[PDB]
Amino acid sequence: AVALPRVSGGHDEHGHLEEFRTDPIGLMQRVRDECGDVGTFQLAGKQVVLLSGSHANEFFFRAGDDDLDQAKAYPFMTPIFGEGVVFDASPERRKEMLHNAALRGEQMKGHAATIEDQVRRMIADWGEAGEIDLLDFFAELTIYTSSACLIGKKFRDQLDGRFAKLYHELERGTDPLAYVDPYLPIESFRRRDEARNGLVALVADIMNGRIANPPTDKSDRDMLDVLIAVKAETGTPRFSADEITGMFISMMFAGHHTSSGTASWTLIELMRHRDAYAAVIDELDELYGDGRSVSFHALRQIPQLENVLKETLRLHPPLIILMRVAKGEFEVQGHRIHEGDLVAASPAISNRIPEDFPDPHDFVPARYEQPRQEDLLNRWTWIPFGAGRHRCVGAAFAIMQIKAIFSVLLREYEFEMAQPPESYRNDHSKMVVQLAQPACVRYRRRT
Ligand code: HEM
Ligand SMILES: OC(Cn1cncn1)(Cn1cncn1)c1ccc(F)cc1F
Repeated sequence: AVALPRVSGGHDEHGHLEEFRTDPIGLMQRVRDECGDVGTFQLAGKQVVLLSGSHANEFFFRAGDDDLDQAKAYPFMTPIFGEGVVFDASPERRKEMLHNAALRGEQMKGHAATIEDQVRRMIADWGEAGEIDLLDFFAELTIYTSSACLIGKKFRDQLDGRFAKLYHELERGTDPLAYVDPYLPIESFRRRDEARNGLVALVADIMNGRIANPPTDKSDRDMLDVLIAVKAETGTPRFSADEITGMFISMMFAGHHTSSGTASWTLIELMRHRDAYAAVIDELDELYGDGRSVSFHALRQIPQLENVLKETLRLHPPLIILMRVAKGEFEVQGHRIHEGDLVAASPAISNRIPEDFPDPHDFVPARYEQPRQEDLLNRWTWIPFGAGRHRCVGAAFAIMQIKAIFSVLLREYEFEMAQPPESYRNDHSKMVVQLAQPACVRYRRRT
């Protein structure tokens, strides 16, 4: 059996795993530099076939589910999701876990208004001036937007900062060792299980409260009210607090850390490039000069802000690696992929291929304007949202959310970096990328 190209290093206890934890991007870049479109690296006991370049990526995203499986490519997601969603009906995968029902187009306008309200509640006590930490702020804000939009305003209204803190701990229990076993006796895996337990308790607390004093309107009952009333065969409540919480956690995940970090970086890039920031301000002031609401404009064109978003997403994709499990043997550029092999594509690396994106390390929102339109011409390499079969179905909502949040923030306050521009960075120590702290920013009301 012929060996596939293998990148240098990887002599630590778990091969390349250790380096993947400290510098996954640098590692993946060295794979392409040394190996080309098809290279590999060892992740503990599993070999990862990393595909880069337009041709290999295409094969990767167009592959059928019968060929490249996404189902077991993220073992680190198993302990978070927990016992399969509340409804046992075949693969609820993305169907229920991330039902497009939530992001349905009929409710889109509604969501924008919900998002507007969440931002205002979040900056309600800002006053004329002060400071914030982007991770704390955006991580909390997105817990509110995701819960209010994906579950119900009623439910969100009963949440506070504690839910965000614990949910964060949940997200941090995704160390790469999860590819060895997501249940190893790791400290972060223990803190993860303890966090999930804390979440179940907060929900159980809410369930009780709602049972002691139900709604004075059989109209204002949310999803939780419904699940609480579901009775088993003998009259007993059918769902426990753990079951309900596990489903709520599963649904919110999709609307949390990817939006959270993306909101943080969008602002960061705006501050780093005051000219783009100035263009966005002008555009928003002029655009909202028609008197229409944020729920109106978030669902419509805001070009400058959108190109700043697309560029933020190219340089800082939330998911730096995408995974699949090969369910058969395939040939890609003369290299053989075997059943069981882990197959990956990297938005982090692909989004910066020099030949596809002139000056890949520069912030150039113009890339997406009339001329170049580099996102649409590099359909297999511009991949912040993935591509093909598993293309992010929440893209439209994610973008609407960014338009909504910044339509409120940039028109009410001005932002300045409170630390060196280069000090802002991501923590890539976990499979779930998070913005690193400190990430301090100053604000002052606009005149
Ligand atoms: C700007 C923030 C977001 C980014 C960068 C992002 C990125 C991505 C990426 C790269 C994938 C591909 C995963 C893979 O190929 O294995 C994906 C998939 C997905 N995303 Fe997002 N996403 C974002 C927001 C959202 C939101 C807000 C939702 C809905 C709550 C959502 C729902 C989904 C779903 C359901 C999939 C699975 C698609 C499939 O497997 O067919 N995403 N996303
Ligand atoms: O793709 C994710 C899972 N994931 C893989 N690597 C890191 N996180 C995240 N995500 C992507 N967009 C939004 N959330 C996902 C996909 C579908 C889903 F229903 C939940 C879920 F967490």
